[PDB]
Amino acid sequence: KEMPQPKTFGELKNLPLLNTDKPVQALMKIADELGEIFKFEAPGRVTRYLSSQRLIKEACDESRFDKNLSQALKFVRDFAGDGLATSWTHEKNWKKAHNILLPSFSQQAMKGYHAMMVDIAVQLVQKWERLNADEHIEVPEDMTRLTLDTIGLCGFNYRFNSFYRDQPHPFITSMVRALDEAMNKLQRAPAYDENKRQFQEDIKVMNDLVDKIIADRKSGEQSDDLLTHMLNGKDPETGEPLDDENIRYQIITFLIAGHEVTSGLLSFALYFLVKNPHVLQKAAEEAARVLVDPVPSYKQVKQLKYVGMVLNEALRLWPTAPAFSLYAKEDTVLGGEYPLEKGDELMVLIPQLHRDKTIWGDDVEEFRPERFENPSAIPQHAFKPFGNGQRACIGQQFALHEATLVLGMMLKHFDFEDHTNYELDIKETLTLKPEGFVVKAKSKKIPL
Amino acid sequence: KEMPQPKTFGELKNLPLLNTDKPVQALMKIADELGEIFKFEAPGRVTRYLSSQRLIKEACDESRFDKNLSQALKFVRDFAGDGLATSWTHEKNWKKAHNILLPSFSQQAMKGYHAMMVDIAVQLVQKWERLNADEHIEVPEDMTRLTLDTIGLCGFNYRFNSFYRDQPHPFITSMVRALDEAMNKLQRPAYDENKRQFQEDIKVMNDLVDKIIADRKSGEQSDDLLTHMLNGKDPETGEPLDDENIRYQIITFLIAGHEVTSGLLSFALYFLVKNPHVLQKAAEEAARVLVDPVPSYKQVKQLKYVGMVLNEALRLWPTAPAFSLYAKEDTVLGGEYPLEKGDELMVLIPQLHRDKTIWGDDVEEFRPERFENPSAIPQHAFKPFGNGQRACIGQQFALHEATLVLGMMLKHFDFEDHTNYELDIKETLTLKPEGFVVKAKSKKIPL
Ligand code: HEM
Ligand code: HEM
Ligand SMILES: *N[C@@H](Cc1ccccc1)C(=O)O
Ligand SMILES: *N[C@@H](Cc1ccccc1)C(=O)O
Ligand SMILES: *N[C@@H](Cc1ccccc1)C(=O)O
Ligand SMILES: *N[C@@H](Cc1ccccc1)C(=O)O
Repeated sequence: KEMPQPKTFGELKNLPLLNTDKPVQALMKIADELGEIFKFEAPGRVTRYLSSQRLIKEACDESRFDKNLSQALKFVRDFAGDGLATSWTHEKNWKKAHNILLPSFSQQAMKGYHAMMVDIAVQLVQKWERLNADEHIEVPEDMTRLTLDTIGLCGFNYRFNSFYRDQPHPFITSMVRALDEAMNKLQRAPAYDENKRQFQEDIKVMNDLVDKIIADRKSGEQSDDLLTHMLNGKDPETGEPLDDENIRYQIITFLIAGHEVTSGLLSFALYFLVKNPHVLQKAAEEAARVLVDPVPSYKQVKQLKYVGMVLNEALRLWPTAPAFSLYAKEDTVLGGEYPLEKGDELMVLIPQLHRDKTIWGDDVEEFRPERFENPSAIPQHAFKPFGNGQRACIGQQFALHEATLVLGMMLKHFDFEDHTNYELDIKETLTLKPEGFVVKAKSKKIPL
Repeated sequence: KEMPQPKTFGELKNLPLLNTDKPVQALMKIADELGEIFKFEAPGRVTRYLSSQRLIKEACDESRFDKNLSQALKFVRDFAGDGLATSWTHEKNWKKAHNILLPSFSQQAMKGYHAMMVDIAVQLVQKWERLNADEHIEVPEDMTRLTLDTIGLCGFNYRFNSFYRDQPHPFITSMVRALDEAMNKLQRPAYDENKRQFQEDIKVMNDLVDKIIADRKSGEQSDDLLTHMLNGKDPETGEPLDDENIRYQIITFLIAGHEVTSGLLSFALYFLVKNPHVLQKAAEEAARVLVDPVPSYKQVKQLKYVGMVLNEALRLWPTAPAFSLYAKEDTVLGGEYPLEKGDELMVLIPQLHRDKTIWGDDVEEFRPERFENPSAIPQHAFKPFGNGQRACIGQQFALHEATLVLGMMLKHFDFEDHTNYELDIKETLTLKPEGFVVKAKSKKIPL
């Protein structure tokens, strides 16, 4: 009944614990000492970090808990607005955009996005086959190039052409810097006057590009992208279409939730593959037996079951969206021993949930894709890499299909060597990525 | 591209080849002569028996192949009904019962069954320590007593009390006889008596099970499969299983439980006493882990090598020796065998597990160390529990029960193959080593 709490720092309480370049991993270490739940206190804020399936399965009860905007999401809201990810459930614009955007994110809608995904996937395979001998691949940098171009091509029919650059796009320079400042606000309290001047200067860069792209599209030209469905799609409930401001926030949202959070999955997947040669060969075998054409089809991607198992296990150990927030709708008791008042907040520490030994056994730290041989064997609310309930990831099928195609083509065309014996170092922005992860790719000389 | 086929018998085609008391072993011998695939033809039926991991990994593609009811499963359906094992994937009651029964068969649900499994496991250990000198154990008969009592106690809180009997329960008297008739119809006024007895055997099973369902509905609750089915509702449709289907699930769980699982223990003990080094390695682990008079659920999960012994025994002699599949659409198998929509396939599991390209040249050797790393095992090479969504739902149940009991057996007894048993596999719908007997000299470790 008495909830533990980590070390305090006087008037700042537990806030200095977040003053670190790896906060998610720090909360994971705190969870190992304190267990399934611990109270976290800051000046003006209190939250409870959940780590066990026993309690998270209760927090996922939508009749008792709703999505809360964490302090990180409130800072992203300053440029993501009332987009799908940074809006409240009770706000009119969430349910409106949710109803309009569900058909464009279905598994059957991935058939229309497949050709543009293959476009960017071919550019990645061609870059790696044009490398010289002893040259290495910067894995997270190249995965971000692919993911960002994929969502740009599939979402707005816009080509960032990341494979033609070493310096990033002027849009994401402002974006990644706005995400950095938003994360740096997490552990605060004239000195930061420059930060604020740069923050609004970075917000205007994102708004002007998207609003110009929206105004340019509105030629009347159609396409198979997210952009067309938002100009002509109407919410069945209210009958209304999204206004011009909201569509801008959705595009910014899809670009953030697109590029490196999805690429982190590919980077972690490739890392765990080259660290487990048995799994690598088994996944490479499936890529060769299934992808029999120079260009993979939509059906062939769906046949890569073991590649999806590899992607699901990489999401287990290192989910790139490492947590989400919930608040109590009413007075309730959590786990029969932790009474919660209305409005009290919860945190779902996803990497810890996926390390519940009572769910996955003693071998939680091993990269074993065979845990996902049969999805019905996994308990309820034990695997939550994409959120929960109606507030779950709407682009889950987008990210999984894109990652399955690219990983299958990567395993089909290249042998991969961990030439540096990479020591895992997880860089923490708002997401997780293996910093400095490099590999060598000996081509298999299979043409496209 | 041209598919081989064994010898034919005129208008009967290959059917007389099945007129034998060991058809699975006979089909295994045909695979050794004909290879990874051969056509099998009967009047009104044709199927293709797959034997290699190369082709079976394709047959396991659920987007291209679905579970088919083999001619044996069609005959079992006359009393197993639309239960989980004898229903088609498209029948509404399969997915309905599948959704309702998945949580009750989870690995976390084995914690609730553990105490009742230890109850029957202790009765087995006490019977064996109460034997007199020079008395031997009838291994498959005693393993069947344990597995039948386990599923009855864990599934319906009913005690068959098999260790208090010499003649089996009247329910399974009709059940084993109905399985005999169902298998003998496969290779068959002359049989008029069989049908009269067959309907008499079905009525005995239906009336008994329906009485237990009506008796439970006392209002009493429990941690058994029966309670999970009376109060559980399918999340998809919102509906609960009706009473006729619940009867079929209980009949299903009684068949698919005891004698398929008891074969695993009998084969496991056989392979243990034929390989004393493996026997000693597993007996050492049982002593190293089971430090309590009663094993806990946590301790069973730590019997890693015992599980390898159980997995290797399932490799050589899987007790559910095959399953059936049909092509959902026109497809090509292996790039050389074109199949039309609806064409049937057979997965000869004991042959699949003897693929030298997967397990090496020592396929016939009992090496439990093959399963040290499941990621080292190729895809769809080890299929003792079926495939995909139609896989064994009691997989958990059977492995935990067999690991607990086998661990207690190795901890409490030294085992001697006093007759130097010659393996003789009796074939009903499953496989078991007939006449396998051993001596168990107790270690005098109390409970
Ligand atoms: C590996 C890839 C991804 C992971 C692990 C992931 C994870 C998540 C998680 C955990 C949430 C819940 C956030 C919360 O509850 O506060 C979420 C929501 C969301 N994600 Fe993703 N995501 C991924 C890729 C994508 C992609 C490709 C898109 C493309 C548009 C996307 C767009 C969104 C949106 C719009 C939401 C908010 C949905 C709503 O609340 O209505 N994400 N994601
Ligand atoms: C050594 C023990 C066991 C083995 C080798 C085994 C094997 C199998 C196999 C191969 C199948 C697939 C049948 C097919 O595809 O046509 C299956 C299905 C099934 N088994 Fe088992 N089994 C065992 C124990 C059990 C136990 C203890 C139960 C307890 C209820 C059980 C219940 C079932 C059920 C209900 C199905 C049908 C599942 C479905 O299709 O939805 N089995 N089993
Ligand atoms: N996103 C999680 C973890 C986190 C804590 C502190 C800084 C960054 C990320 C949360 O907000 O609690
Ligand atoms: N990830 C958490 C971290 C945090 C906790 C408490 C105060 C500030 C930040 C979050 O999203 O807020
Ligand atoms: N269950 C297998 C093997 C078998 C063949 C003939 C009679 C009994 C069992 C199958 O049905 O093909
Ligand atoms: N076990 C098989 C045996 C069989 C195959 C082909 C024709 C007749 C019988 C089965 O259950 O069908």
